[PDB]
Amino acid sequence: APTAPSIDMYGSNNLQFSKIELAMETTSGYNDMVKYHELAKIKVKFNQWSGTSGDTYNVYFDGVKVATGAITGSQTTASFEYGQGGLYQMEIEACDATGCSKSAPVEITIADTDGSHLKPLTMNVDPNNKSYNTDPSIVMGTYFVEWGIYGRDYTVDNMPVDNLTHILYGFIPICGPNESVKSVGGNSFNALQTACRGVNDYEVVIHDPWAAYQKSFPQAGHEYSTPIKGNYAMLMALKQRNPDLKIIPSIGGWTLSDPFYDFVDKKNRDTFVASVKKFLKTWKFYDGVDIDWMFPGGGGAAADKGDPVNDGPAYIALMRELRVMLDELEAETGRTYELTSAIGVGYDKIEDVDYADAVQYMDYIFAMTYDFYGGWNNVPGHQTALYCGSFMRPGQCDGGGVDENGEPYKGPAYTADNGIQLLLAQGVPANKLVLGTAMYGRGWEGVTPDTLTDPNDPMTGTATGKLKGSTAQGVWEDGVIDYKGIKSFMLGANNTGINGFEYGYDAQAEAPWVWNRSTGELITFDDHRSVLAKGNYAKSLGLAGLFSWEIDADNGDILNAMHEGMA
Ligand SMILES: CC(=O)N[C@@H]1[C@@H](O)[C@H](O[C@@H]2O[C@H](CO)[C@@H](O[C@@H]3O[C@H](CO)[C@@H](O[C@@H]4O[C@H](CO)[C@@H](O[C@@H]5O[C@H](CO)[C@@H](O[C@@H]6O[C@H](CO)[C@@H](O)[C@H](O)[C@H]6NC(C)=O)[C@H](O)[C@H]5NC(C)=O)[C@H](O)[C@H]4NC(C)=O)[C@H](O)[C@H]3NC(C)=O)[C@H](O)[C@H]2NC(C)=O)[C@@H](CO)O[C@H]1O
Repeated sequence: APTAPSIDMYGSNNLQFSKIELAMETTSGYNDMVKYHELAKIKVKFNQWSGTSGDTYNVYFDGVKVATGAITGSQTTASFEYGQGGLYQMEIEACDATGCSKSAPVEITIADTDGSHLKPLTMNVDPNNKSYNTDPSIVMGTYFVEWGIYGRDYTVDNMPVDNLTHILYGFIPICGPNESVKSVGGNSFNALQTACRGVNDYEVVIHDPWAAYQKSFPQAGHEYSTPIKGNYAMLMALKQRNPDLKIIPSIGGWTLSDPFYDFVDKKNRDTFVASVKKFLKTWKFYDGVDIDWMFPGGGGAAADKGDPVNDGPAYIALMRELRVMLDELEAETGRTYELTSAIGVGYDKIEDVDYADAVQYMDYIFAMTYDFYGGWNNVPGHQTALYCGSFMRPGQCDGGGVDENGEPYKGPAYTADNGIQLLLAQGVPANKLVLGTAMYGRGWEGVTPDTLTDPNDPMTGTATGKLKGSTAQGVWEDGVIDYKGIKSFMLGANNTGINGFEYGYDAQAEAPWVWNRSTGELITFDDHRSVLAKGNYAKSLGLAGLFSWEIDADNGDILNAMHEGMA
């Protein structure tokens, strides 16, 4: 019977260990900042200053032996490796020929990126978000944006998680050609160059490591010694609260799509696919991958890129190859991984891909049924309408008609139904299509009554420019405004219209607007009525469900209407 081991807390790093090393006080290349280990190196020191020390020690985690070795004096260091994250009751046992003596149990922490070491996240959700009993098989998705923690002041704990099945995290960049990033400003290109130092072209990185894993959030109990912080640690804690929730990294987006055009070369796809596998092993809270390429065939941020012959086949091959890779992860982990993509729904984007071929490898297509009209020009229209609006010309809807100059339309009008129908026409199953809802408006100014051909329809007018305003009103970029801003500053309590704005609805299109006759300010968006129509439409067609961009811009009204529409 030797003296029972006494744990040296200071010599054992306060029993805090981690499978991941993350730089917290510096910024450099991704591979320099992030180091993942399949096995955590555990080092525990114990003391036996009185009595006999014995010959042998045994280390137990919840009664199960994880280590053993020799005792050669009053003080002993137990060094071993362990690969499962979590919290364990550790006891250390000292043995000789006459018996064994155990230490009192103490908790050891082994951090991993599945959040297994973390307590479920405490939520701080706007109570305007209601509770629903929506069928869990129905997709209810949204995008959470990395940069939303700054000016937008929208954090992971703000998300109405119980009203979501899928959280898509925007955006993960790909190292390589990224000239489109420069349009963002705010030093975004430089930040990407820094992340990509020591990273091969066509491999993924984290754009903003401060937001991702460095920033200390007090609502998540982050402190100096916390091995993982930022959005990622909060998403890990969220997975602990909501284990059935799917959190998926979205690769690309409008400004980060440039590298995709080089996927015509399989070697570049190979590099990318391998990088994603590494990324999903490193960040275990993620449940698959979302590919947001805008767009195969061109028409995206980079005017000089797009290959209508080869992009579609590359996209299909990418999905096939990603699915093979995800199958490997499934075999290695016993988990189920999802493969998704957000796609343009303009006829001229859909036609460049055989989605029937692509979708056989995929769980969901997030149909981006918004941005049909906007401040990029001075032509008003419904940005996210289900159907063709009253403002449209004879035969414009189907595309068989003629425009103002007598020129034929080149394809069906930009509407949600036109896009969905085109996808179904390719042979895409309805139950893999997710319909897009807008949590923001697009807007113009100078659409004054004198510009209108139909005096009661501002969609028949002409603009002088983009909607302007302050970030207080949800205008983060000219021509774009948060739904919650529209509600607070244009709609008011009961859609009455405030501050010079009147409310209108196109029952043919299923699309709302607000219009200020004096300023000519006009905003197209989704509201309770239009979202109800989208939900009713989705269940009628047997679609997979609904998704939205972006949750920080909602006040609860849009996601509520999403659930009520699917009820
Ligand atoms: C039918 C048809 O074909 N119509 C065409 C139409 O499609 C075209 O318009 C484009 O449509 C597509 C959809 O098909 C849009 O792309 C998708 O939809 C959403 C919403 O539109 C996209 O969301 C944008 O995402 C970008 C990133 O890609 C966001 O950019 C961010 O901007 C903010 C500033 O607001 C930056 O914040 C700064 O961040 C730094 C830190 O980095 C911080 O320090 C600063 O404080 C902070 N500043 C501020 C002011 O907050 C941020 O860095 C940056 N992020 C990045 C990574 O670049 C942008 O805000 C989002 N816009 C809106 C609106 O929310 C999304 O990319 C994409 N979704 C998916 C799922 O992929 C596309 O946006 C749209 N383009 C345009 C130009 O509007 C049009 C025009 O070509 O043609 C029609 O024919």
